[PDB]
Amino acid sequence: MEMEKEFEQIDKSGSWAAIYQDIRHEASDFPSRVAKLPKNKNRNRYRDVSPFDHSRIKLHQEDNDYINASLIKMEEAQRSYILTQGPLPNTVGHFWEMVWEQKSRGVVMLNRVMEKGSLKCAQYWPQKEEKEMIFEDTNLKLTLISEDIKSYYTVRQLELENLTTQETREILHFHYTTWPDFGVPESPASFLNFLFKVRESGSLSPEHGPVVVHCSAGIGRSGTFCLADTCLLLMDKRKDPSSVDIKKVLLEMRKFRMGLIQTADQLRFSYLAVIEGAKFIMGD
Ligand SMILES: O=S1(=O)c2ccccc2[C@@H](O)CN1CCO
Repeated sequence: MEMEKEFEQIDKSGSWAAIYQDIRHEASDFPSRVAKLPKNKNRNRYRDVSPFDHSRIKLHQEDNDYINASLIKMEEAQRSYILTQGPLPNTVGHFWEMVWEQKSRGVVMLNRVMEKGSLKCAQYWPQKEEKEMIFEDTNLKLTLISEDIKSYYTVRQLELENLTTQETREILHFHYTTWPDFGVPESPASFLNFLFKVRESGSLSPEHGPVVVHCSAGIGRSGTFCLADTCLLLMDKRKDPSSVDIKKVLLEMRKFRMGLIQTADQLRFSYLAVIEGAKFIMGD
């Protein structure tokens, strides 16, 4: 059923809460035993948001391999994403270790460091060229190379150095800075513009490791970004775009990380983004 008609039918009937709860009911439940070990309590931002054991990213170290991060592997769409929490004061070195080990080209940040007057993630990248950051626990150096500030997002070029080998890589930081403190954006136009800037960079392409995507918990805004990208890609490669089922794509993605899309308003916003984005994909 053409999702644009499914959309008007749910909107006229005001059933968004009902659709959303049906997804919550059918979603996968897999063990997260590593996340709940007592040694890992200060590596989790939220007690109720954990990576499944089967899909968690492992750090390459014998001490403790744990980070709150999941690999979302979309077989047909041929896309992979790492979804993670906003880094904590004691996990900023783990965060950059993961970007290095997984060969990521891009980091996508969908939150501000402070929202609603509280800290939602650590200040984990340098704000000035001449003040680099050293992560002594993981042996990495991070330098700000350049910054491009736009009305709805900022793009940064960063240099990450493995201090053990003196290899360096360019990482691109895509920072969406205008998601409102409450609710979802009124129009998806600026979110789609941002998505298209990340795609244009190469950060989502198979020649690199998976893109790292985060917000505060790494399930709500982060879920909206990967759901929209995957649905638009499937509309492109398929003979019949109309066969793309957003609810089924979301349930597939929830096999790899719990809780993706946190509210009925985030579900409706995801539909709006895919419907408006398709008017490019289908040749405009
Ligand atoms: O490729 S999907 O994301 C996809 C695409 C279009 C319609 C439905 C679906 C779902 O089955 C989940 N997917 C993989 C498992 O089948």
